[PDB]
Amino acid sequence: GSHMKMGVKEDIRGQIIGALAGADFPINSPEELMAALPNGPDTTCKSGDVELKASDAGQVLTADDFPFKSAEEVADTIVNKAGL
Repeated sequence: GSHMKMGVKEDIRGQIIGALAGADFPINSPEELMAALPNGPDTTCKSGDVELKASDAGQVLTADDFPFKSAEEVADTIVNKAGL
């Protein structure tokens, strides 16, 4: 449970939440939610050196993950599995 955390956990996740905004339902699986991303070809919320996004991190999310509990849960979920 204990973790130092750099700080951007919320910062990148911030980019993820907005990055998710626009998709079909509030996060139609990485396919769609990632499709919504403002950048188009899956935006990367990288900072300083660390990189996080639906493509790089979302990989952890399986098919059943489709009906995600809104972008809010996706942001916290992805960062957790991805590292943050």
